[PDB]
Amino acid sequence: QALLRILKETEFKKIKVLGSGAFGTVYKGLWIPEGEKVKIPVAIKELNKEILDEAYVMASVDNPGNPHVCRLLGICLTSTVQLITQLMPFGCLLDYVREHKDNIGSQYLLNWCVQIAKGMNYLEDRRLVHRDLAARNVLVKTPQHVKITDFGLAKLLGAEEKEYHAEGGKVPIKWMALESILHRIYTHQSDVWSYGVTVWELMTFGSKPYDGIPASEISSILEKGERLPQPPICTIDVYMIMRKCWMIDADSRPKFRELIIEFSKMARDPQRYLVIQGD
Amino acid sequence: QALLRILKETEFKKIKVLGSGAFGTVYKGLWIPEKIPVAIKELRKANKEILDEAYVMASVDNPGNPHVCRLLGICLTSTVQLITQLMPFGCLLDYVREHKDNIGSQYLLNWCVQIAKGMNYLEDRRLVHRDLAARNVLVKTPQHVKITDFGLAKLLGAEEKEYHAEGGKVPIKWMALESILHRIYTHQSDVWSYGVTVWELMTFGSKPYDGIPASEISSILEKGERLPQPPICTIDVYMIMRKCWMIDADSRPKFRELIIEFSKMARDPQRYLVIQGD
Ligand SMILES: *CCC(=O)Nc1cc(Nc2ncc(C(=O)OC(C)C)c(-c3cn(C)c4ccccc34)n2)c(OC)cc1N(C)CCN(C)C
Ligand SMILES: *CCC(=O)Nc1cc(Nc2ncc(C(=O)OC(C)C)c(-c3cn(C)c4ccccc34)n2)c(OC)cc1N(C)CCN(C)C
Repeated sequence: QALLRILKETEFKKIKVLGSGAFGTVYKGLWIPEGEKVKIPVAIKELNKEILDEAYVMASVDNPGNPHVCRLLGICLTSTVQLITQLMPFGCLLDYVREHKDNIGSQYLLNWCVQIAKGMNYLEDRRLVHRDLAARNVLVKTPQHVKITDFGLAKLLGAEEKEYHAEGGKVPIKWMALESILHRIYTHQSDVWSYGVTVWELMTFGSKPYDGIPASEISSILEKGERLPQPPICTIDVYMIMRKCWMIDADSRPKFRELIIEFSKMARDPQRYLVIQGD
Repeated sequence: QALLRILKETEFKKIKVLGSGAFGTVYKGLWIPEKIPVAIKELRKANKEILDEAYVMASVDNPGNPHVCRLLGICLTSTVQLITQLMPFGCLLDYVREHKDNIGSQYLLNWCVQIAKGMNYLEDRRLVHRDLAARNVLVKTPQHVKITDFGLAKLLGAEEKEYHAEGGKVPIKWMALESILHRIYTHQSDVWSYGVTVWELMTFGSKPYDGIPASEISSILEKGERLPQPPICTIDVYMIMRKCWMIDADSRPKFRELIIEFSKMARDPQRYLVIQGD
């Protein structure tokens, strides 16, 4: 059962903004849980029922949870409902690879790939479809430990549902499976597609997929059989997995469970699968 | 609207290097169509950026403004070269260092008017410079200065109000707080930079936050510390700069207000700037 802890607005403080958009504002804050004497660094999101949906989804997958998925800590009931979450202090992986591009060994890159798969596999075990997997939404607790984040679009599938039919826009395209782009169908297999783009982002140390290409042409370009180029550091074995994730046939794409295994093999001998200058 | 002139590379030669770095190399040059002194930028991703810089310079060329360096055209060769007008006296950052002791307040405040006039034209043209600084203001005559270096400039779409960066590299000590924290950029973020630039002119070319590393500036600013009042500045002048450095972007002066204010001060230079020898 989904069980949301309600926090009092006197329990926690916003220290500073981390990011903002029309998705709302995310602050770093500190939280003293009532009846404890310690400060907990936390992230706080505020802007309406979308936020409650988000909270519900996060709490549905809380038990028994996974170390590679961000946990909801609770919610607060002000004018606007606020999401209180764990804080990943090193920021998103997108920005981390761009900033430390020249220090990132092959061990770390394949390690992140495994964790992301581990996290998404758990989500799938819990019948959750994320719908917004990307490197911007993989956050760094420590360089050695990353976590999937941003459940704003995430959906839970019922017992006899295999897909989710979406209604409307507000979806990032260059990360979307073709059948999501054309039919607004989303499944575990569509999240696999996104996982491919994500690994791509990591392997290019944070290049913008389909750069310069307008979003209006992507379904066209993908239908014609164009995909993201092989990253320089990637042996052909690595780039093959990515390519599998972008197959037209959803069921032909790898399953997160396989991805865990495959990347675990590679991470067990990283210099054999990625060629990075300085390893 | 925007037009790009392509010029015959064989019509000119690089006479000497004016300066260079990781941004590429600028030379003095001479264009002989069929003699015009010119300045020439080339480099060693980077190739796309120099075309972006050309596009942006071309996008604001008509009608242009006297206080904005115009793109004359591009040359093709192995790599794209940007041909600009040449400012024969160099950047203002240097000029106020090398003439510390012989600058009428009339000149100093005039330059602040012209800088603002150029920035306001850019703003009308929906361009955010992103790199305003004393180094990026060049002197054509003592009476004529121009904004330069569109290496980072960005245009806004008809219903965009801000530009969101990909991080990269940026001059932190000239940047608005919302640019350091959230890497947002607006005309009002340029107003911050203008503040710092005027600061550098008033201090005859001092290094802003000289000594502090760049990693610690956003803290100083968050706390509410700013650059010190310069010796030659009355309080009216310093108040102007300080308004540029306000946390609330929409509470900074607009370039149109800076033109008005500094023109007023220019009409009576000694009242606003105390300079020994005037
Ligand atoms: C890529 C930008 C980024 O993520 N930047 C960033 C992020 C964070 N930490 C953090 N920790 C948790 C959460 C989270 O799960 O928030 C829930 C929704 C309340 C977030 C976060 C989630 N979303 C959707 C965000 C959007 C924008 C910004 C953050 C989030 N973020 C920190 O913690 C210190 C810093 C940080 N930095 C410093 C900004 C850019 N650097 C990467 C350079
Ligand atoms: C402070 C450095 C400086 O600007 N020095 C300098 C500048 C110039 N003239 C000049 N004229 C035009 C341009 C220009 O618009 O170049 C475009 C991008 C092609 C430039 C110039 C532009 N950038 C970005 C530069 C970077 C470094 C150097 C110059 C530019 N510069 C001249 O022409 C006389 C001389 C000059 N001096 C010789 C260098 C130092 N003295 C001022 C002390």
